[PDB]
Parts: sequence; structure tokens; C-alpha cells
Amino acid sequence: CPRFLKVKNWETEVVLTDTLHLKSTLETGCTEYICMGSIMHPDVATKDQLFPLAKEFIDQYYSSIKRFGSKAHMERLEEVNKEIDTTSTYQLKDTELIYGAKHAWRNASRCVGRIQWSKLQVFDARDCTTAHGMFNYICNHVKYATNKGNLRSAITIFPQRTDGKHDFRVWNSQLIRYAGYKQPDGSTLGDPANVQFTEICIQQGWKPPRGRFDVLPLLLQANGNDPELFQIPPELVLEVPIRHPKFEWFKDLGLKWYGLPAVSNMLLEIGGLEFSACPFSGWYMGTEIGVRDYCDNSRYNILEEVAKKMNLDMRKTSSLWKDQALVEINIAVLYSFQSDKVTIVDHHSATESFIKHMENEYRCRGGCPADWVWIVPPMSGSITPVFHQEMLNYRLTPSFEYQPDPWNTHVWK
Amino acid sequence: RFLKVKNWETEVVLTDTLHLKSTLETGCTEYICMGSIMHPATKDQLFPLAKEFIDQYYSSIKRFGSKAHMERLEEVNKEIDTTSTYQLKDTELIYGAKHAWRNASRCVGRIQWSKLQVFDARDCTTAHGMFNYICNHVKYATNKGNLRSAITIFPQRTDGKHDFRVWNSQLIRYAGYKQPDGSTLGDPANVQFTEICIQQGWKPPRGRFDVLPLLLQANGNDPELFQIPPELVLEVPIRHPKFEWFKDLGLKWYGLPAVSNMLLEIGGLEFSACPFSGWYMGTEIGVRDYCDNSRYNILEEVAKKMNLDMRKTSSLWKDQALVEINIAVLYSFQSDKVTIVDHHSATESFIKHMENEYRCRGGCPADWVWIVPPMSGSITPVFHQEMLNYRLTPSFEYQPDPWNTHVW
Ligand code: HEM
Ligand code: HEM
Ligand SMILES: Cc1cc(N)nc(CCc2cncc(C3CCN(C)CC3)c2)c1
Ligand SMILES: Cc1cc(N)nc(CCc2cncc(C3CCN(C)CC3)c2)c1
Ligand SMILES: C[C@H](O)[C@H](O)[C@H]1CNc2nc(N)[nH]c(=O)c2N1
Ligand SMILES: C[C@H](O)[C@H](O)[C@H]1CNc2nc(N)[nH]c(=O)c2N1
Ligand SMILES: [Zn+2]
Repeated sequence: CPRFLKVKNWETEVVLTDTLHLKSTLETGCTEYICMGSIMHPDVATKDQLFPLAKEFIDQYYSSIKRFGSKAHMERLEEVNKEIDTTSTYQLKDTELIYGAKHAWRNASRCVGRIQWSKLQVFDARDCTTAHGMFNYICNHVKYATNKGNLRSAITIFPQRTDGKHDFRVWNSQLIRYAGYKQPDGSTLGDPANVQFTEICIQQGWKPPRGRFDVLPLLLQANGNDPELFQIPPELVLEVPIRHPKFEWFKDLGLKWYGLPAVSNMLLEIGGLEFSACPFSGWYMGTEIGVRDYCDNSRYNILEEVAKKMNLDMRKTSSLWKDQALVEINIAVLYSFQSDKVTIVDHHSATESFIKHMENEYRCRGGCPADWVWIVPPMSGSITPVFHQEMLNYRLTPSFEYQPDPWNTHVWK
Repeated sequence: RFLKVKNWETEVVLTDTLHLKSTLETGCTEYICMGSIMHPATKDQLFPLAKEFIDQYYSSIKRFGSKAHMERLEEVNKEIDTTSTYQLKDTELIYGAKHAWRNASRCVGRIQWSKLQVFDARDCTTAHGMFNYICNHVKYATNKGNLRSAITIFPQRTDGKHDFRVWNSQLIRYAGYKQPDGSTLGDPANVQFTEICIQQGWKPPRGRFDVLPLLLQANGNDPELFQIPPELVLEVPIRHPKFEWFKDLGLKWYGLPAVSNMLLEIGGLEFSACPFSGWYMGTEIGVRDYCDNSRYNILEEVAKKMNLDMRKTSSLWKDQALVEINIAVLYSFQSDKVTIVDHHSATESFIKHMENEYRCRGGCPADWVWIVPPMSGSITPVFHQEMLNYRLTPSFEYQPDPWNTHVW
């Protein structure tokens, strides 16, 4: 592969140069003959597979702290090696675990908010053994990160995978989501995207309120055991009711959303070690709620109803009634959140900060992998600076990875 | 491998087999994806390519291996052998052009692919000849507002020294002027080209919407300036249906979108000059042309006339101005009976087209980065549609700007 790759920004003519891609550790899905950049998703490690993976991580850790080739470095290599040989695995030091987590985020090519990658509170939950313990750890995470609306980014990391039959898993794909209920007539109540999961919860014993915005319980799996249900204390779930700075009628739509975006279904990979339960959270970009959650057809789909109250001609598409309503919904979301002093970032600010971040990363690190398809906001694309920014995508490690839904893989006891 | 693509909104899955046919590169590797990078012959090189195209041609008319096929293969071989090139049959020229459109992964308008009027200009020898051919193109394709897709194909490349080139990147564009006080009049993207015309004898009206002259190079010679007759250049005054003040902004645009800087490749032959034209998707003008910072950059002005609170980004004043500006463009074109499509309709049609292609062709190369409209992304169906990108020939390729390679 070429040593230097150049990326251009077409708005500003700025050309950046990328050397970091050479450290790419895995497959993107693309080949020389086909590109899969718009494809969403394109058993344990052996002693022999694990050795080089850990050395790679450790070397990079000691390289980061400016102690490469030092005594401490070679001792750590020797200690890890002995440990893998004797136990078929190894344990990270707390310093290494934190470094690993921050760099997983730093390496997340699909994340527009990485400017903050080094401010991340890491909670080490590797001493956890039961689902009840997972519940305590998770509640503690929610409260710390919510911080009465002044959100703080954080991750809680459960014990790594051992044999594969003892994984810890949060079954919710996000810590806080709303329930979805399929009706006999085929209409859905709540968030239609979570019908399947809601049904599992009800099967497992959940008593469903059957409202529009019901916070789902946690479904938590410890040490390969069957999952257990817990209700997050309502007082820990910060919520924001959506109103509009102009249309007094907007609050009549009865809309609200949760303040904490917290992904819980991904697998954290550090130095060959797999952390299958690693809930992490930041704060929302407005479009996530105002465009995707509210206006996707297979989601809350409020476009028509908002358009009606906006009194818009809705017979033609070329009136751009959808577009017009979309803007207002997003003005509302950003407005309601700022008013309740709950941290949120609009897509203009977020994308600008990312360009600054990206430029700094080329400077100091020699690149910054980014997935354009995800970075570019789902509205007003070309009026944000990232639309014009050429990006290179590649997978560096440590990383956050997708993994199978656990209800497909679980062996019930 | 058979490859699957899912739409996430409808959960529809299509199966891609067509991709097994490509030989050209995409730019990506197993380890690096360049999906957002804009720009990622002899007797021995030329024949297999020729063979492939002719083969795929006869395969498409259901006469593969025929006597017609075999002789054509023989004919083409003897010709490359003795002349270091070959000429396409007329039937082959049309097919080749239609399929280069059909394979244009960055084009959302491909549902129209086979309704293409092809003008053979391979008999052209001079820039005057070129100007005449292009004027006929503009007049036909413009058609008094009822636009018709077209392509005009000039002589192929021979030796690289005698190249046919249209120098303007598009047939119709507005001039851009560098002001004393640092600002810029007209289209800032065109300032260099605009300057090259002035440096060639173009007397510029120095307006905000001066149609540039044509700059045509024939057979490798110096290019020559020609003014398109104004009655052939249709334009549209932009007005808004509620904001009566909108017309006072003084905005117009041309009706004919016509790319002239690309290279059409067929059977290993290279047509360096092949202006092609369709009709506009509204966002092209409303979002990109009017509101890019490096372009006409009118968001601020419009937001002013709408009296929006422009202090913080989180008011989305920019987004608000954006939607209104686009409503006007669609409204104006529709009011002047000039063909235009809005991004909602174009994307629907494109998804429909994809379905067609998978069904009858086993796939459809598509560049998600380009297909997704530059505003209101995820409320158009293409946002949620996974696309596979790969390079099929015949194809439209980029080429260097002529002012960087030309020996005057
Ligand atoms: C601090 C403020 C943050 C902001 C503003 C932000 C912004 C975003 C946005 C808008 C997305 C796209 C989400 C979607 O479309 O579903 C995203 C994805 C992602 N973020 Fe960030 N994020 C933040 C914090 C974090 C943190 C703390 C982590 C991990 C430690 C993280 C890792 C990721 C990953 C791995 C994805 C891809 C998720 C997926 O593929 O489903 N982000 N981020
Ligand atoms: C008939 C109606 C058509 C519509 C509505 C349409 C739509 C579009 C749009 C919106 C773009 C993006 C342009 C940009 O962002 O600069 C595009 C690009 C493109 N179109 Fe189409 N198009 C049409 C006809 C055609 C025709 C007739 C051809 C060829 C004969 C064609 C081939 C291409 C190619 C090669 C590109 C990419 C150009 C580049 O890479 O700069 N399209 N089309
Ligand atoms: C760390 C982090 C930060 C941030 N701004 N957003 C996220 C995603 C949060 C999120 C919350 N609930 C639901 C989702 C869904 C939205 C719809 N997608 C299809 C799947 C993920 C995503 C994560
Ligand atoms: C065949 C065709 C159809 C269509 N609807 N649009 C196009 C693009 C036409 C077009 C016309 N003038 C100017 C441009 C520029 C706009 C700014 N871009 C950065 C480069 C291309 C593009 C081509
Ligand atoms: C098909 C396409 O890859 C898919 O719809 C992607 C597009 N870009 C996205 N971008 C973000 N931020 N989040 C998403 O879920 C998606 N979905
Ligand atoms: C860097 C990026 O590839 C560049 O901004 C692209 C993005 N997508 C685009 N999409 C279209 N339709 N037209 C364009 O000119 C571009 N520019
Ligand atoms: Zn790729």
C-alpha cells in the first residue's frame, strides 16, 4: 500500500496527508473491485493468536506514555506473555484498560463527536459476577453521566469473554429506549423499532404500561447465565418534553425524549481481549432525535402530523412540506433541551468541531479514520463542513465492534 | 460471491451478482475505503477491450456468437492491427453511450437511461464544426422548456496530441469575477476559467449572471471562443410563492444542466469530448449552487429578508433559509414549464430503478455519497438504501483540465 494518502476539502481546498492508515488492523469489507462504504454491517482466541495482539497493544501503550523499550515496557511484555502461556489469557492493568477505552472511541470512525475522546470517565466493572451487580454498576453509570443534565461521557466495562459460554451482555442495544407494541390491527404503539425487544421483555416477565414513551427495563446477562430483568429507577432517567420557541401548539403533540444516549450492544476489543458488555454514553446531536427518531418512517414518523398543524400544502412533494416541517421539529428539539439545561449539540457546531478535531489528528497522529456516510448529518448535509471533507475509512484497534444479538445466540438453562 | 443489499426502512433485500463483471478499480482496498474521495493504448491493450465490448453488445441483442458477431470481431481485429485503432458501428455508438449512463454510479437520474438521444459528431474536424454541433445539441435538448436527454459525441482520441475537448466543464455556466475589494462577482467557482476567456478576447459584461462563451478545442489545436446564441440559452427567474420579496434578490439560473468535461469510454476507445445533458434536480441549484460557501453563498441574505434570529447556530436559521430557497427554485421552474425534479421524486424513482436493475440485470452500481441529496437526507428513501459501488464499462470517466496539458 502507498505510504501517503492525501485527502482534500472541496470547500476550503485544504489538503491533509494520511500515514495512520498503514496501521490498519482489519478488513473494511471493500476490495479493489467493489466498495461497501454504505453497507451498515459488512468461539475464542488461541494462545498463538493472542500473543501478537497483546504485544501490539502493549507496545502502543508504552509508546503513548513515552516509555517504549523501557524496562517497565519489557517487563510488561514478559509478564503478559507468561500469563497467556499459563492461563490462555491475560488481565489488563487499570491504566491499560483506560487507555484502551479512550482509544476505542478515538478510533470509532462512525463517531462525529470524537473531539472529546480523551475526556471519558471509565468505570471498571470487571469484579462483577451477577446481573444484580450489573444493575448497580449501570445505575451508577446513568446517574454519574446524567449529572442533572450536565452530561459527562462515560463507559462501564464488565468482565472480558473467557470461553464464550460465560459472556456478560446487556441485551438492550441502548441503556435507555422506549417500548414498542404491535397491535392486532397492525398499528404500532410507542417506538416501532423496539417491538421485537419489547416482546422479549414481556415474555421474560415485564408488566408493560402500553404507553407511547415507556422506558424499557434492562435485560442483563452475567457470566453466560439467562438474562434478568431490572427497572431503572425512574428518577435516574432524565427526560425532556419537546416544545417550540414559536408554535405554542407544538407541545400539544405530547412529545418527549430521554437525555442520555448510551449504546450498550457493542463489543470492546483491547489487545486481543473482548469486552462483550461495555455500555458507553455521551450526549446527543440534535438531528439524532429531531430527524431519525422523530421523522424516520419506521420510527415515530411525526412528519405528517406536524405538517398538518403547520398548515402546509401536502398534495405535491415539490412544495417541500416534509423539509419545512423537519426544520421546525429540529428547532424544537434543540430548544427544549437548551431550556432544560440538558447538554445537546446542533449539527452545525458538532460537524465544525469534528473538522477541527480531524485536522488536529492528522497533525499529531497522522490521520483520523472517518466514515462519511455516518459523519454527515441526516439533514442539511452540504451546509455543514463535513459534507465537503474527503475522508479515509479504516479500522484501527482498540475498537468498538458490532456483535450478534444475544437472543439469537443464547443457550437457555 | 453473491452480495446482499438491504434497505433499512423497508427491510427489502436485493441480491447483487452484476458486480462480478467489473474489471476496473474502485480505489478501495480490503483495509482502506475511499468511498468519499472524489477522484480516487496500443493494439495489444485495445483488442481485448474491443472484444469485451462487442461481445457484450452482441450478447445484448441476443445474437451472441453469431455470424454478425464473428465477422465484427474479425473486422475489429484487422482494423486495430492496421490502423492502431477502430471505429464503432452506429448501433454500437448509441448502445455504448446509453450504457455509460446506465453505469454512472453517481447519477440518481438513471431511470431515464435508455431515453437518450445520441448525436454522432465523429465527422467533426474544426472548432467551428464543434460549435455548430453543440448549438444543435442545446436547442434540441432544451426544447422550449420540455427538456430531452442528449449526448453529442466528437471524434475519439487517437494519439493524445490531437484531442477533441470542450474546455468549459459545463456547456452553460455563469462567469465569475475577481473584484478589487477582494470579493467576487458572479460564480466564484468559475473565476479562473472566466479569466481564461477574457485573456482570449472575451469581452465580459461583468454581471452576476453572464453566460460564459464556449471554448472549443478541435483535433489538438488551440481552442476558439464562441458565444452561444442567447435565444438558445433558457433561463429561469427565481421567485417564491409566499415571499413576494424573493424576486428582488435578483436570482436566475439556466435550465440546461450539461456536463462537458468528462470522457466517455467504449470498447477501449476514448471520446474526450462528449457533452451530455439531462434536466435539473432542484437541490443542485437550490442547495449546492446557491448556498455553498464557495459558490453563490446567499443563505445569509435570505435569512436576513426572512428576519431570522442569526446569532446562534442552534436556531437552524441556515436550515430554514435553505428550505425556502429550494421551494422557490422548484416553484419558478414549474411556473415557467421548464422540466425539473425535486429530490423526493428523484430518489423514489431511483429506488424504483434500482429494483428494476437488480431484477433484470443482477445489480446496479450506485455511489451513496453522490446519490443522497445534499439536504433532508434521511427523509428521502435512498438514505436508508444500502448501495454497492463498482465500475462497469462503457463508462464516463474524469479527465485532466485541458489548460494543464495543452501545448499552445
Ligand atoms: C460526547 C458526545 C458524543 C457525541 C456528540 C457523539 C456523536 C455521535 C453520533 C451523532 C453518532 C451517530 C449515532 C447514530 O446515528 O446512531 C455516534 C456514533 C458512535 N459513537 Fe459517538 N458521540 C459522543 C460520544 C461517544 C462516546 C463517549 C463513545 C464511546 C466511548 C462514542 C462512540 C461511538 C460509536 C462506537 C458510534 C457508532 C455507533 C454505531 O455504529 O451504532 N461516542 N456518535
Ligand atoms: C435526465 C435527467 C437527469 C437527472 C435528473 C440527473 C441527476 C443527476 C444529479 C443530481 C447528479 C449530481 C450532479 C452533481 O452533484 O454535480 C448527476 C450526476 C451525473 N449524471 Fe445524471 N441526471 C440526469 C441525466 C443524466 C444524463 C443524460 C447523463 C449522461 C448521458 C447522466 C450522467 C451523469 C454522470 C456521469 C454524473 C456524475 C458527473 C460527475 O461525476 O461529475 N445523467 N445526475
Ligand atoms: C455514545 C453516543 C452518543 C450519541 N450522541 N449518540 C449515540 C447513539 C444513541 C442512540 C440512542 N438511542 C437509540 C439509538 C438508535 C437510533 C436509530 N438507529 C437505527 C439505531 C440506534 C441511538 C451514542
Ligand atoms: C447530466 C446532468 C444532469 C443533472 N441533473 N445535473 C448535472 C450536473 C450539471 C452541472 C451543471 N453546471 C454546473 C455543475 C457543477 C456544480 C458544482 N459542482 C461542484 C461541479 C458541477 C454541474 C448533469
Ligand atoms: C444505508 C446507510 O448506510 C444507512 O442508512 C446509514 C446511513 N448513514 C447513517 N448515519 C448515521 N449517523 N446513522 C445511521 O444509522 C446511518 N444509517
Ligand atoms: C468529499 C465529498 O466526496 C464531496 O463533498 C462530494 C460529496 N457528495 C457529493 N454529492 C453530489 N451529488 N455532488 C457532489 O459534488 C458531491 N461532493
Ligand atoms: Zn470502499
